Amino acid sequence: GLLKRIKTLL
Ligand SMILES: CCCCCCCCCCCCOP(=O)([O-])OCC[N+](C)(C)C
Ligand SMILES: CCCCCCCCCCCCOP(=O)([O-])OCC[N+](C)(C)C
Ligand SMILES: CCCCCCCCCCCCOP(=O)([O-])OCC[N+](C)(C)C
Ligand SMILES: CCCCCCCCCCCCOP(=O)([O-])OCC[N+](C)(C)C
Ligand SMILES: CCCCCCCCCCCCOP(=O)([O-])OCC[N+](C)(C)C
Ligand SMILES: CCCCCCCCCCCCOP(=O)([O-])OCC[N+](C)(C)C
Ligand SMILES: CCCCCCCCCCCCOP(=O)([O-])OCC[N+](C)(C)C
Ligand SMILES: CCCCCCCCCCCCOP(=O)([O-])OCC[N+](C)(C)C
Ligand SMILES: CCCCCCCCCCCCOP(=O)([O-])OCC[N+](C)(C)C
Ligand SMILES: CCCCCCCCCCCCOP(=O)([O-])OCC[N+](C)(C)C
Repeated sequence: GLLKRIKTLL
């Protein structure tokens, strides 16, 4: 989901 993409970004 969308928050998993943030974990990737970081
Ligand atoms: C990240 C969405 C937060 C809700 C507010 C935005 C509403 C519009 C987008 C809704 C997208 C659907 O998300 P989902 O696959 O059910 O997300 C599950 C997230 N957790 C694993 C942390 C429970
Ligand atoms: C902000 C919350 C509003 C709630 C309004 C009442 C329920 C509406 C249910 C239908 C919601 C339909 O869209 P969704 O599957 O979530 O879109 C996901 C969009 N992305 C793929 C870009 C993450
Ligand atoms: C308070 C809650 C209100 C509802 C919030 C819903 C947020 C949904 C965000 C969905 C973002 C999807 O972006 P994406 O497809 O990965 O971007 C692609 C970008 N380029 C074209 C430049 C490559
Ligand atoms: C306007 C408000 C925007 C809110 C955006 C929320 C995004 C949430 C993303 C939540 C990701 C959780 O990752 P985590 O495993 O706890 O991260 C660990 C990070 N370090 C390795 C540096 C300690
Ligand atoms: C942006 C915040 C989204 C919160 C969504 C919670 C939905 C329930 C998911 C199941 C419980 C997840 O484990 P928790 O208890 O959160 O422990 C993990 C805490 N960190 C992420 C900081 C490592
Ligand atoms: C607009 C800015 C948006 C920023 C979004 C940030 C998302 C990531 C949040 C990560 C939260 C990290 O918490 P922490 O320091 O390890 O918790 C310390 C307290 N406890 C030990 C009780 C859990
Ligand atoms: C002040 C607020 C600024 C908000 C910025 C929001 C945009 C974040 C964009 C994603 C950042 C991570 O990009 P990346 O996947 O590692 O690089 C490729 C990125 N493009 C495909 C778009 C070229
Ligand atoms: C207008 C609203 C704009 C909101 C923009 C919010 C952006 C929040 C960004 C939060 C960044 C958290 O950094 P972090 O996990 O420690 O970094 C990764 C660190 N390592 C490389 C060592 C793993
Ligand atoms: C892990 C990333 C956390 C932030 C996420 C939100 C922003 C993503 C868009 C990419 C931001 C890129 O910024 P930058 O021009 O290279 O940095 C400016 C600061 N310095 C001059 C010191 C390098
Ligand atoms: C709507 C679209 C707007 C896009 C705006 C421009 C986004 C530019 C993203 C540039 C991302 C470059 O990431 P990188 O330094 O290779 O990896 C991250 C490395 N750190 C964790 C150390 C910071």
